[PDB]
Amino acid sequence: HWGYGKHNGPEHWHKDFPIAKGERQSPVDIDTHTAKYDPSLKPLSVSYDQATSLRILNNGHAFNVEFDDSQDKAVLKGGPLDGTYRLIQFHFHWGSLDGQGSEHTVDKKKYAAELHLVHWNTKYGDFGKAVQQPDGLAVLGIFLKVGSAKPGLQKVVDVLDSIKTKGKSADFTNFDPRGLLPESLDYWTYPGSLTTPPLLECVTWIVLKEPISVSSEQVLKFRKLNFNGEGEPEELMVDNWRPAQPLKNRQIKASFK
Ligand SMILES: [Zn+2]
Repeated sequence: HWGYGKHNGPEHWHKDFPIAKGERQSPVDIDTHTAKYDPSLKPLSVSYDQATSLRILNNGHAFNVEFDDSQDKAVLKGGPLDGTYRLIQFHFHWGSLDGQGSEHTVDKKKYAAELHLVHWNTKYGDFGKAVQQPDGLAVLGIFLKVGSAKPGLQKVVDVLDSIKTKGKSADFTNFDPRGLLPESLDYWTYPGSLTTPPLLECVTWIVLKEPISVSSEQVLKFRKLNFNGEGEPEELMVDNWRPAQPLKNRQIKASFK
């Protein structure tokens, strides 16, 4: 099945998911001189105070933190969105070395990792129907550079040991996603897709201009995870990012001058 190896990585994905070569694929590079400020954009509203995290899981590709979405407890609205989107899970993409790991880039600059908070449009009722609509999902992407440690990331780092291999999960309650945001909520936005198969075109991306910093010690622990299952030959979970795709007919908008 797909993955990030030589034989089943991103340049093979199109054979099983032809949308890989579609018109609205992600990630892309953000060319800051071709992006345009849009005064019509509103400030993002992140309301995560009643978030209820439930579990963390290694899915062989990656680790996801899952949240209860059976109600409007942790939502995103405003920004370029119409309506309310509920938080369902977050996960990261990272590299084997600090000079790579992000999926988006800025002026071709790569960051060490990138966090994706995934949300779906509650007009559609459940996540499964959201992924059949052009405005079904919203993903908030945050870059990570290596520097100072991020206190709010430490509880995640500390449970990784227990979901080392594919299929392992651990109870992960009362984690507050607010500890992962940067100081500013200025952003870029563009219509795209999920970045792992099935690659569905259902996403309004909101990529925050300010990165968060993590320590070298924190990122190191993500690289000790495994793509394989328990009792199989060890393959470290590193470089699980997809290379930038063609912008094609799309415009990137910025919320800031
Ligand atoms: Zn992602």
